[PDB]
Amino acid sequence: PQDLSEALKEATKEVHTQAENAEFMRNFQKGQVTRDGFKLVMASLYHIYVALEEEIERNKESPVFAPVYFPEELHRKAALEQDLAFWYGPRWQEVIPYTPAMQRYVKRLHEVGRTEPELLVAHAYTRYLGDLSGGQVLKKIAQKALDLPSSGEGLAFFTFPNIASATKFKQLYRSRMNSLEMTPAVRQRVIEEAKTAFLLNIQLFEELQELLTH
Amino acid sequence: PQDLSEALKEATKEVHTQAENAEFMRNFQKGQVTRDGFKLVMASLYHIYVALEEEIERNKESPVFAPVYFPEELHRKAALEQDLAFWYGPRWQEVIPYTPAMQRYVKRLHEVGRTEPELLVAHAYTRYLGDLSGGQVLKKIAQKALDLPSSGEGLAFFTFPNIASATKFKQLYRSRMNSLEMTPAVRQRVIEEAKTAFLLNIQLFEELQELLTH
Repeated sequence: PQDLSEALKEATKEVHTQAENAEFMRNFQKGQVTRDGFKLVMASLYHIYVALEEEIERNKESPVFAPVYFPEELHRKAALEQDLAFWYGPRWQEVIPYTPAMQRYVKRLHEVGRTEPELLVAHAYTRYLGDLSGGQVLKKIAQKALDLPSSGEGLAFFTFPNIASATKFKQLYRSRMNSLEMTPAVRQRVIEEAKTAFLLNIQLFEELQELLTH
Repeated sequence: PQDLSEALKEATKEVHTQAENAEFMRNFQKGQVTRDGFKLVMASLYHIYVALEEEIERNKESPVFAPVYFPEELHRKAALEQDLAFWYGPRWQEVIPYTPAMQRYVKRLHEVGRTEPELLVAHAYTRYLGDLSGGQVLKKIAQKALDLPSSGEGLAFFTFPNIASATKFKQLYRSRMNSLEMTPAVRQRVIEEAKTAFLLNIQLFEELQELLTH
C-alpha cells in the first residue's frame, strides 16, 4: 500500500485481531463485562489519553504531527475526568489504579512524544480512530451489561461531541495522514510504532484480566 | 464588608433571591421541568460558558483575573458539548437555539472581556461558584424528573470532576478573589457587574418560561 493510512490498516491487521482475540476483550464483546472490569478499562484510558494528549500538545506545531492535529474533535481527557468522577467518586484521583501495564503504555507515549515525535501519529491513529470506530459497539454492550442507573454520566468517553459524522471525519483524518511527508525509513518506523501500540494494549488487557481473577 | 468575596455575596443577596423565584427556576425546584425546558437551559449554558470561557482565556495573563484562573477545576464548555450531543444529537451544534436572552448575556460577557476585563471576575464568580454550589441538588432533580435512558450521558455539566471538595475549592477561590488588587472605583463596578450578572440570568429565565408556555 502506497498511502500511509492504507499501509497502517494492512500492516496492523494481525495485531488488531490479536487485540480482538484477547480474553478480556473477547469477554467484553460477548457482553461478559463487570463493573470492576469496566472501571479498570476507564482508568486505563484516562492515563493513556492524559499522556498522549500531553505529547500531542507538545508537538502540535511540528510539521511531523501538525497535519493530524484535531484537539476539539478528538480530545478525550476531559470526558474521562467526568466519567471517572462517576465510577470512582469525587476522590477518584486519589483511588484510581495505575498499574505497571498502564505505566508501560504511558512511558512509551512520552518517549515517542519527546524523542521521536515523528512517531506520535502512530499512537494518535491507533487510539483515536480505534476508539472512534468501535466506539458505539462497545458502548451499547457496556450499558446493557453494566445495567447503569440514569444519572446521565459514566460514558461520555464514548461520545465525541465535536464530530458530526464519524465516517466523514474518519476520511478527513486519513487524508491528513497521507499528507504527512516522510522518509520511507520513518514511514516504516511509524508502521512499526503502530504495531507496538496494539501490543501495549494487548498486554494491558492481559494484565487487567489477571487482576480481576483472584 | 472589606473582603471582595463577602461584598459580592452580600450585594447580590436580593437579585439572587429574585433569581430563585423566577417562575422557571422556581418550578425546576419543585422537580417540574420537561426535556424541552431542560434542553433550553443546557443550550443557554453552552452559549454563556463558551463566551465566558473564551474571554477568560483572552485575559488569563492579566493581574485582574490570573489570581482566580482555575482552568482545569472549573471549565464547563467540554462538559456541555458532551451533554448537548446527547440531548440534540451529532448535529446539535447546527440546531441548538440561540435566543435574544441568550445573546444579551453572551454580549455583555464579550463586552467585559474586551473593554473592562477587570470585571470578568464578577461573571466567573457568579457562574462557577453558583453552578458548583447548586449543581448537585439540581442534578438529583433532573434525574428524577427527566427519566433518562441508562446510557450514561447528558448531565456531565452537573459534575466538576477536577474538584474533590466543593467546600475546600470555594475557600481557595474566595481567598484568590480577595488577593485581587483593584482601585475603589473598579471594586465598585465589580460589585455592580455581579448584580448585572444575576439579572442577565433572571432575564433568561423569564424568556425561557415564555417560550414554554406562550
